[PDB]
Amino acid sequence: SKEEVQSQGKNAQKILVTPWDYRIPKIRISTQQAETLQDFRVVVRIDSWESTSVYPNGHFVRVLGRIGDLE
RNA sequence: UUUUUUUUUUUUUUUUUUUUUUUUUUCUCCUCUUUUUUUUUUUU
Repeated sequence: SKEEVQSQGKNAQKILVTPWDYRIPKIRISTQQAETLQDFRVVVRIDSWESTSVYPNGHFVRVLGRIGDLE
């Protein structure tokens, strides 16, 4: 959310993403569009679980629809 | 009743060349609560 992105900097490489089912951990991905996609669902995948992190790493895949409209 | 003389617009043209997007950082990060997980069935 915004008040916790304006504090990430403005070139915040690393970012944390919240999944949609409670069964899945949170994922560490690196993007540079976080301050203009705070009203959309997105999609990611997974390449490698690393042990120097408590979470698994990822990377963005494609955009999805908008939060609020049935589509 | 007033003669004679005092040059002018730099000369030159017939020289070879075998490279190539970019370029250089920013750390670790507490996801709150009825559950085992329901399940046949038929009309698309």
